[PDB]
Amino acid sequence: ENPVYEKKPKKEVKKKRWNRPKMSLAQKKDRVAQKKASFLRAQERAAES
RNA sequence: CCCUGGGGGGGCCGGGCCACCCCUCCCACGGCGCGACCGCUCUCCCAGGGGGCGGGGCGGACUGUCCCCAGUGCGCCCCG
Repeated sequence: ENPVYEKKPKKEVKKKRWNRPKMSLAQKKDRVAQKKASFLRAQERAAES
Protein backbone atom coordinates (compact mmCIF):
# COMPACT_ATOMS: atom_id res chain seq x y z
CA GLU A 1 0.00 0.00 0.00
CA ASN A 2 3.00 2.35 -0.04
CA PRO A 3 5.88 1.45 -2.42
CA VAL A 4 6.52 4.99 -3.68
CA TYR A 5 10.04 5.48 -2.18
CA GLU A 6 10.14 9.06 -1.06
CA LYS A 7 13.69 10.38 -0.88
CA LYS A 8 15.61 12.35 1.73
CA PRO A 9 16.43 15.76 0.18
CA LYS A 10 20.19 15.03 0.26
CA LYS A 11 21.63 18.48 0.70
CA GLU A 12 22.71 19.18 4.33
CA VAL A 13 26.48 19.74 3.68
CA LYS A 14 28.98 21.48 1.36
CA LYS A 15 32.59 20.34 1.92
CA LYS A 16 35.17 18.95 -0.52
CA ARG A 17 38.55 17.44 0.49
CA TRP A 18 39.29 13.77 1.29
CA ASN A 19 42.10 12.24 -0.81
CA ARG A 20 45.30 13.21 -2.58
CA PRO A 21 45.57 15.02 -5.90
CA LYS A 22 47.86 13.77 -8.62
CA MET A 23 51.16 15.64 -8.47
CA SER A 24 52.26 17.53 -11.56
CA LEU A 25 55.27 17.21 -13.86
CA ALA A 26 57.40 19.99 -12.38
CA GLN A 27 56.73 18.68 -8.87
CA LYS A 28 57.98 15.15 -9.56
CA LYS A 29 60.76 16.15 -11.95
CA ASP A 30 62.13 18.35 -9.17
CA ARG A 31 61.64 15.49 -6.72
CA VAL A 32 64.21 13.57 -8.78
CA ALA A 33 67.10 16.06 -8.58
CA GLN A 34 66.26 16.69 -4.92
CA LYS A 35 67.11 13.02 -4.42
CA LYS A 36 70.11 13.32 -6.74
CA ALA A 37 71.42 16.16 -4.57
CA SER A 38 70.78 14.32 -1.31
CA PHE A 39 72.65 11.28 -2.64
CA LEU A 40 75.76 13.24 -3.63
CA ARG A 41 75.87 15.10 -0.32
CA ALA A 42 76.27 11.79 1.52
CA GLN A 43 78.66 10.53 -1.15
CA GLU A 44 80.89 13.61 -1.05
CA ARG A 45 80.75 14.85 2.56
CA ALA A 46 80.01 11.58 4.40
CA ALA A 47 82.95 9.85 2.64
CA GLU A 48 85.49 12.71 2.73
CA SER A 49 85.14 13.20 6.50
C1' C B 1 41.13 78.63 -98.76
C1' C B 2 44.02 76.45 -102.70
C1' C B 3 44.67 73.91 -108.15
C1' U B 4 42.44 74.00 -112.98
C1' G B 5 32.73 71.90 -116.32
C1' G B 6 36.67 69.20 -113.11
C1' G B 7 40.20 68.68 -108.34
C1' G B 8 42.13 69.24 -103.07
C1' G B 9 41.29 70.92 -98.18
C1' G B 10 39.34 74.29 -93.65
C1' G B 11 35.02 74.25 -91.56
C1' C B 12 29.63 75.62 -89.24
C1' C B 13 27.35 74.68 -81.87
C1' G B 14 26.06 73.50 -78.04
C1' G B 15 26.44 69.14 -74.15
C1' G B 16 28.82 66.74 -70.42
C1' C B 17 32.80 63.49 -69.27
C1' C B 18 37.74 59.18 -69.50
C1' A B 19 40.00 63.15 -68.13
C1' C B 20 44.17 67.87 -69.07
C1' C B 21 46.72 72.07 -63.88
C1' C B 22 44.48 74.24 -58.94
C1' C B 23 40.59 72.81 -53.59
C1' U B 24 37.04 67.53 -51.60
C1' C B 25 34.34 62.24 -49.91
C1' C B 26 34.02 56.51 -49.39
C1' C B 27 36.41 52.06 -50.23
C1' A B 28 40.38 48.13 -51.79
C1' C B 29 45.59 47.20 -50.93
C1' G B 30 50.50 48.03 -48.60
C1' G B 31 53.79 50.21 -44.87
C1' C B 32 54.91 52.80 -39.98
C1' G B 33 53.07 54.48 -35.23
C1' C B 34 48.90 54.39 -31.28
C1' G B 35 44.62 52.71 -28.21
C1' A B 36 41.83 48.97 -25.80
C1' C B 37 39.89 43.55 -25.84
C1' C B 38 41.02 38.18 -26.37
C1' G B 39 44.71 34.26 -26.38
C1' C B 40 49.88 32.55 -25.18
C1' U B 41 53.96 32.37 -22.19
C1' C B 42 58.43 33.54 -20.31
C1' U B 43 62.83 37.06 -22.37
C1' C B 44 64.83 42.24 -21.18
C1' C B 45 65.17 41.69 -15.60
C1' C B 46 66.99 40.83 -10.57
C1' A B 47 68.88 39.02 -5.35
C1' G B 48 80.43 36.08 -15.77
C1' G B 49 78.02 32.16 -12.94
C1' G B 50 73.47 32.17 -11.08
C1' G B 51 68.39 33.12 -9.84
C1' G B 52 61.94 33.91 -11.81
C1' C B 53 57.45 36.92 -13.66
C1' G B 54 57.77 38.64 -8.99
C1' G B 55 55.75 40.34 -4.25
C1' G B 56 51.93 39.85 -0.63
C1' G B 57 47.56 37.50 1.27
C1' C B 58 43.36 33.54 2.19
C1' G B 59 45.66 29.58 1.76
C1' G B 60 46.01 24.44 0.85
C1' A B 61 48.56 20.18 -0.48
C1' C B 62 53.41 18.11 -1.27
C1' U B 63 58.66 16.88 -1.56
C1' G B 64 64.48 15.33 1.02
C1' U B 65 70.29 7.22 1.19
C1' C B 66 66.76 12.83 5.65
C1' C B 67 72.21 20.28 4.06
C1' C B 68 65.37 20.69 9.01
C1' C B 69 66.23 23.49 6.63
C1' A B 70 65.46 23.86 1.72
C1' G B 71 62.34 23.03 -2.56
C1' U B 72 57.76 22.41 -6.02
C1' G B 73 52.89 22.76 -8.02
C1' C B 74 47.66 24.46 -7.84
C1' G B 75 43.04 27.78 -6.49
C1' C B 76 41.89 32.96 -5.62
C1' C B 77 43.15 38.73 -5.28
C1' C B 78 46.20 42.69 -7.06
C1' C B 79 50.52 45.20 -10.15
C1' G B 80 54.88 43.97 -13.86
